[PDB]
Amino acid sequence: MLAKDKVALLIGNMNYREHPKLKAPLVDVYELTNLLRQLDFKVVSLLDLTEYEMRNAVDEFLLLLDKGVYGLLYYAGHGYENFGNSFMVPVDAPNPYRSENCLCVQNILKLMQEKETGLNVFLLDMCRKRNDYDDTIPILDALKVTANIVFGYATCQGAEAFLANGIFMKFLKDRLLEDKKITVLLDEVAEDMGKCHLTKGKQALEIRSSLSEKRALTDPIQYSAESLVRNLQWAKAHELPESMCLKFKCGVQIQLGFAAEFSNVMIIYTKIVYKPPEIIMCDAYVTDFPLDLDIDPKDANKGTPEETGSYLVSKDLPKACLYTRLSSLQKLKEELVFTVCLSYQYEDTVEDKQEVNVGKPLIAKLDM
Amino acid sequence: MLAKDKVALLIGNMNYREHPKLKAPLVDVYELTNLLRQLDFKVVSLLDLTEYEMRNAVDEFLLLLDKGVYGLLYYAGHGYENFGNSFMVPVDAPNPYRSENCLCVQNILKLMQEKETGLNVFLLDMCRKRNDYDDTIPILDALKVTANIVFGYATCQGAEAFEIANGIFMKFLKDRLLEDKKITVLLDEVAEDMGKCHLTKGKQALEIRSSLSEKRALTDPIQGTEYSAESLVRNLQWAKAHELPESMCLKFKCGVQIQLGFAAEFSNVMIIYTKIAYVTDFPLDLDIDPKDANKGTPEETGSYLVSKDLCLYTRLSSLQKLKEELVFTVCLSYQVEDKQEVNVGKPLIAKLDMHRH
Ligand SMILES: FC(F)(F)c1nccc(N[C@H]2CC[C@@H](Nc3ccnc(C(F)(F)F)n3)CC2)n1
Repeated sequence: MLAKDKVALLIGNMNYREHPKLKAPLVDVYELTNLLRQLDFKVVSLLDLTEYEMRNAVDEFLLLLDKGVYGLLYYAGHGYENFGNSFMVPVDAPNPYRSENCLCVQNILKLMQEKETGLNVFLLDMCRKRNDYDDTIPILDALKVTANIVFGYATCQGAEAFLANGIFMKFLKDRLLEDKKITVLLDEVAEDMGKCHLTKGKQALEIRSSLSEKRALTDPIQYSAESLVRNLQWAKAHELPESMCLKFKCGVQIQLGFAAEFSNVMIIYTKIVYKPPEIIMCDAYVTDFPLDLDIDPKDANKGTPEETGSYLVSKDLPKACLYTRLSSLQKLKEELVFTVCLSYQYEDTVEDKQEVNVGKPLIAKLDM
Repeated sequence: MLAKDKVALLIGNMNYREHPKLKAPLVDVYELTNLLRQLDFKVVSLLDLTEYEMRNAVDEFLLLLDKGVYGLLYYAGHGYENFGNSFMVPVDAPNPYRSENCLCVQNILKLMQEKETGLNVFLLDMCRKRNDYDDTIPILDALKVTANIVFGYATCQGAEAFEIANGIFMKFLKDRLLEDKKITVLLDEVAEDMGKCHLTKGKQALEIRSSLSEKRALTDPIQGTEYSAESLVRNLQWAKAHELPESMCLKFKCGVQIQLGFAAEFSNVMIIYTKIAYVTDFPLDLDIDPKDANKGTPEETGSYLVSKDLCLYTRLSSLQKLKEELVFTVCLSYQVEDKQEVNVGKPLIAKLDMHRH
């Protein structure tokens, strides 16, 4: 079979303000992004989205899916299942949450079908228990027999989905690259989960499929004018700032470098590249970040990138630096302008600062 | 993989009292029964059941299940799907009907999991639209994670499972059911067959819902004899399920000799045939309309069976309502009128006394 394009939206919610925090979405969204990139998928990987951001990511994602396009949606975070319907809980959801606060996966499904997609895959890596607080039970004028929808739930209905992978991604990542029909592939991952001593009687993956064709994530991509609008927009979506050298008044030169962690998460690192022998104590640190980004000023300027909450370990980046993680690039509405500070001793410590403008990095370039 | 046993309950509802009548269940239940028998399944195939009869049949099927047993439910008839749950509408359901009139499939599955079954297959050949008269919101008891459940729906959710001869689902299922493939994989190839065929592509699509985590197939061999006070009950109940009356010869005072024969069509359906003479005075619970009895051909009784497979033929299709022994009269008119009463016990599913539940 042929695919017009292969596009994926991966959402990983961990830092909830009113609900317990999660760990697995960080490793699983990162690892799934890499495997999907290997399968020639254009992937958008988003961490910690509010209801507003989640709705805008799903809506803009639909305004990319076209006739014959293979679309994949992966969600990892707090979730619930009420009367057949699945809901994904945003990080800003109140306590308790109701369906108006969350996104119904069945609503996403029907809107994808109105784009005539060639394959719709939904991987829901979440708990499927009932939400006692949901007064409404939505009845959709459900279905359109497109015979191309595959759902892979991490667990069964009324059960739980338990720097390490979650149970679903642990088994899924070992086979995702195989050249088999996605239903056959998901069924083999279920057999793998079954063989695991840990899952027996607790977690089992459930597959709901109406796929009537041999369609796989390994299908080659077949070009249209409308495809070039999403191809150009996707090229602009992951541009990273170039590493810049900053020369200070005292002779100290600093390298300021950038790494992509997710489509909305960036690592900023500072390194002292030249130090005049006359200077003994020398520290460089970043401050004055846009308030939109809501960066914790203490989870900045860490000796290792793990301390910032990053997936990337010390040996994954240029080494012997100071790391700062900006995990909310979707909230940036202006240009990324901040201050680089230099403190140095030769009795009084000496300070000097330089302002740096690095434009709108990664998903911020997509003016939303 | 190995199975303790392979047990199937097939229900085909067509003669609805207050709803449109159906046609396909007769041919589809008959042919699915024969396929599952080739795979060594103990099959109980029943047609036209009331709410009371379907609950009784489900309790009789559940007594045939034990730990590691492959259980299969196939239903063809009127059905509906509300709030994630599938309901099977019995032939005596009123118009309109509610959940308390029907049998919920998930309730049956929950009972099968209490039996520690090794495989649970549900092949639901019915429409999946909402019943707008059922205001009932499921409780519901969150099912155990047994990782051995396979649903095979004839259509997608909110769509109709219209019929055209076999029904669409059984037509595609018949070509594949005998293969040594994992049931989820086998069902998935059937879905591809329906999508490949020109006159079904776009109009009807199979839906497969599955949590099976082991390579279990309807072709798996059955393990050796289990020696317990539970296997002795289960087998001595199955040995009485399909007993057919022995062919008898009746001699009359005028010298005439008539052969009385019997044939099984379903677990609750038996044809009676007389060769040189008409049969009458059947038990009232059987509801045998004399206008349908004593036909020159079995096709005139409404039987699946034709002249070639087997005189005067009488179709007894409600054997599950037989609460006492089957006593009837063989009348003989000649040129004047003589009669002889015949007792043939409780044939087929009648010997199981399902009314016990
Ligand atoms: F969530 C949020 F950050 F708040 C947010 N706010 C506003 C929009 C928005 N859009 C999301 C992320 C960007 C995506 N843009 C493209 C473009 C081309 N091809 C692809 C694909 F990779 F999917 F094929 N994606 C579309 C979905 N997200």
